Amino acid sequence: EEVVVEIRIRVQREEKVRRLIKRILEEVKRESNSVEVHVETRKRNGEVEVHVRIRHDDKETIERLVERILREIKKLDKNSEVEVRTTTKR
Repeated sequence: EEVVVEIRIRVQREEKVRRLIKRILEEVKRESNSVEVHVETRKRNGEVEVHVRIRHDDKETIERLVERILREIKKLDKNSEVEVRTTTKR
């Protein structure tokens, strides 16, 4: 069964969105080329939300990639608000 992870990142200022998306896509590239990733930016009332959806068959790969993404998010902005939603079939 496939694992789907959705990561929502609340960014303070829109100027930091480009580096954040670039860093996240770089970590996905370093993991494997079989990992499916989609990125979506949402702007409401001067605030930006970055939505990352990742699909993969191996839960070990998914959990390793998520933790590495969360560490890279924290290095770019210590006060980043992140919500992670993981969907699995059993």
